[PDB]
Amino acid sequence: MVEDILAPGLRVVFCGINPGLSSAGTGFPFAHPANRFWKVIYQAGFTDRQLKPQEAQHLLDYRCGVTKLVDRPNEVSKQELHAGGRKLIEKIEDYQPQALAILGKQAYEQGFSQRGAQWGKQTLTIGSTQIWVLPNPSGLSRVSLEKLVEAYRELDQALV
Amino acid sequence: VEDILAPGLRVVFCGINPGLSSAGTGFPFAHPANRFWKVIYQAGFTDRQLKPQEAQHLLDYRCGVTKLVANEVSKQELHAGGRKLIEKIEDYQPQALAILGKQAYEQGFSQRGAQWGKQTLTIGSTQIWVLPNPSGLSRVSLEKLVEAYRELDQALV
DNA sequence: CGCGAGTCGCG
DNA sequence: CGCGAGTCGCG
Repeated sequence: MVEDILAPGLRVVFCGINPGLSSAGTGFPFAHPANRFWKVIYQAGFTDRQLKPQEAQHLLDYRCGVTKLVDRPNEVSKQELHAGGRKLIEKIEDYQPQALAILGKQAYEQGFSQRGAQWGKQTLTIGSTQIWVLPNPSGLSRVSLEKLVEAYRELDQALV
Repeated sequence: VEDILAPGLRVVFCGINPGLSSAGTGFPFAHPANRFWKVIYQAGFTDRQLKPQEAQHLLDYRCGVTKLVANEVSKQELHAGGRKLIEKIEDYQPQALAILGKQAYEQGFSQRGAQWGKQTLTIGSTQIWVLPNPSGLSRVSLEKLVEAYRELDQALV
């Protein structure tokens, strides 16, 4: 499983769903060649160039962090979503960055026991950290690149 | 993920690179988003949609599974795989070999400008067919997939 | 990872 | 004018 990339004073902590898809089977988050995370954050303006999975630690230099809401074991059901939410919230309470972005609607709905959640900014918070639900970048996410960039861009803008 | 081969097979489905969880359980086409099982059922090679765990059962339908080869590949690697592959097909020499990928066949078999469908090249008596990969990452629509496999199934009568 | 694309750059 | 190119971007 991939290691967290967290610290204090972060502007955003990007939270992935499952601990992997090989976008973790290299030790680097979002390493599967078909994952648009890196491209999206560059284009959304969180970074100045498209980092490479190998350069994941460099995210800190942009005051960005990466984590996942599940940590052990294809499927991925409520069982593990709520449990992960718990460990997750603790981490966010620890480093409490400006915003947490969950890369998945239904995953946030589950992991955080919310329902009928809509894309974007949530009202719920973890201490002062804001909670944002953004569409996952995976190549298996039928979301178009444009909708993706537009969604992340908004978060980036909002944090000014 | 281990081969599922034997003699007298009608078709040996050849995947490309079981990297995207397809072999993440030891089973073939194991990722929940892969349409292999659904496509072969709907194309008529089997009578029900098998589950990855039931892969060995393919033999009961005179079908076999194999592959060409830490997330992507190399030209050397594909030609190399073609070689080991052809040997296997020469061994069990089934009725037809279906390569699940255009560019993969073009490479692994050093062909170029290949079009979908039946190829003229053969391995002994085995026919060679290039069909669109079923992965959930393959932008091919389910219908085009079913129609493509169906043709192979029909042709083998 | 596998797919489409062949219009575009060149002598 | 005809020819060759398929790597490149995308979900």
